[PDB]
Amino acid sequence: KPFSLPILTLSELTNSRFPVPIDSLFTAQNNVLQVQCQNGRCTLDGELQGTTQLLPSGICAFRGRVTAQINQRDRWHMQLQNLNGTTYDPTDDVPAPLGTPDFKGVVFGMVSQRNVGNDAPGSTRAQQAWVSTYSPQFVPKLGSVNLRISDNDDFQFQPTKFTPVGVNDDDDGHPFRQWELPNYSGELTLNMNLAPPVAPNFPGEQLLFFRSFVPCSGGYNQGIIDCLIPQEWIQHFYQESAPSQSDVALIRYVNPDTGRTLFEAKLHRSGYITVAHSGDYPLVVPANGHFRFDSWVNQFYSLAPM
Amino acid sequence: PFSLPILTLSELTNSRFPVPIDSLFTAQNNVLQVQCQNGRCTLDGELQGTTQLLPSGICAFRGRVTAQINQRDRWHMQLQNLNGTTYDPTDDVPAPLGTPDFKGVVFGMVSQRNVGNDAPGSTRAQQAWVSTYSPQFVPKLGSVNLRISDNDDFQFQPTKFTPVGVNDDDDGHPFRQWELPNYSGELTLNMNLAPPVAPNFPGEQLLFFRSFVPCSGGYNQGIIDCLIPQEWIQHFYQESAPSQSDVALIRYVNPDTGRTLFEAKLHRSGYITVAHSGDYPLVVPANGHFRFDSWVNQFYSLAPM
Repeated sequence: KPFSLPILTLSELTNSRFPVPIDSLFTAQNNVLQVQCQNGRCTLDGELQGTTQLLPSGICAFRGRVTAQINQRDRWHMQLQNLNGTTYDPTDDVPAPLGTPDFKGVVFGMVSQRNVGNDAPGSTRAQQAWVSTYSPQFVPKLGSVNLRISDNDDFQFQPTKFTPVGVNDDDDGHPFRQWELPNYSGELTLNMNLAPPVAPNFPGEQLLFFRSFVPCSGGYNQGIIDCLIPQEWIQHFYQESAPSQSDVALIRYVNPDTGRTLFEAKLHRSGYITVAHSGDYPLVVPANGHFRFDSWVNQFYSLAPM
Repeated sequence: PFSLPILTLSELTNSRFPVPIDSLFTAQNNVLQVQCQNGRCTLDGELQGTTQLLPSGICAFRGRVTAQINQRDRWHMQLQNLNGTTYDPTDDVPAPLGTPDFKGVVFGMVSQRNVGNDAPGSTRAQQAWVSTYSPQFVPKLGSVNLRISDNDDFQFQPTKFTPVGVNDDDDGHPFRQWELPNYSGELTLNMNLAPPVAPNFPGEQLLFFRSFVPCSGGYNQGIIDCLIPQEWIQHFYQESAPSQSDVALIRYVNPDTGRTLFEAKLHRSGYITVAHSGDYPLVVPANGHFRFDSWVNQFYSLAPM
């Protein structure tokens, strides 16, 4: 079963860590700080890892029921279900329900409700809401998160969905940090079942990211969210489940009109890309360009500089 | 060879609104025409109507807010293509790709990020609504007007609309999923439309992939039905497998037990028919999915569903 990539331009790709299109490619200087995102994690033979699930509309979304309120800024207690509406099992071998945000910050969007049972069944409402992943009530692994909402008088103990729109720094200092994992079980607890950290370990190699500039709700944050591989690749590997023949798939970024290769990169078995380059660099590439699978190589392959 | 992706209903996205599929539904043939413009794709991978590839593009807008008017639909948004490129109104499409294909109100959020001289990089976001009944809803001409919640915190800057749900308007403009809006002005016909779809065989009805999308008040069920899910569209676009006949016979299978539950006709132009009479929400096991069986033709006689 031969390995392959979907043929898609950057504007035809979705960020696997936030539900927006990809804007550009970026390679980052290797620093001390570790890359360990939990969404957008998938092996080349199609094993989803961390909190990764298949739907763009599941990324940083929540589903469940609002069951209580507390006298705290994170006021409304949302008891979570899996995004498909099935019962969430906290003893499952995942860091958190699939789709949970994998960064520290505030996700802003909207909550919507639709009543079931005895109390005005079928009645609906929606409003602006925020989820702080710094909150001591952000404990999705245990089965709940607390919401901040704009109108505390129009919100009921009913089935609720959170739809994400963007991110921001909190307004009491706590900054948006895309590479800092939240505490999925709250303060004084350690995360479990994590997709492993990723780093280049070949001299002169750096990670290559698919970058999006997501919306923000005030101030000057650039909204940068970088993912290892786009959601469409994850979807493709899941379908194909092609066995991986070595630790590294050599891939070429090609211009399909002119037919030429623009640069090459290493796509590692565990689902991330490295290139031979030194320094932060937003890539300058033609809009019609896309990656294509060349061959199976190994860790020691020496990339042409990019 | 032609094929379908292997995905359960909870692993599929509605091609007409960016939410998961909840269920399958077959509808009684009525007089009203089914002619949706999102979620349109041939089996050999030709996207039609206002269809584009990204779930996050469905019912989204991108552009620049350039003026306001003393009307309920106050803020004039000049549209770009969803990738940020310049929208060309003379292109052979009904409207910019991703434009909503129903009459009603789409609610969600607008967000801005300044460029140029005036506080570049400054951002803001809030609740907003797009009425597709509005006389200022003219996406084919290159603009729509937005209703927003805070008229004092909104600038003439690059803007994105992110949809969350739908609703009936007030004052007698209901949410009608099968009524196309006027993509240009009142009194102008829509152009370059994906064609109407209907069963042509006696005893056959359309089969839909159904979602119950969020609503922002009242009792509307939020029903949005699509012909084929977004993942199938994405798959046909990739494969571009030449279609060998007008109809692909597909079987809904339970992969655990291995048995076929029913069969259906997947037509070349990208819609499904089944042999059934009456509105019926299907009750099928959660692990079920369609699989391609063979190329047949229009005259194939389906086993009753």
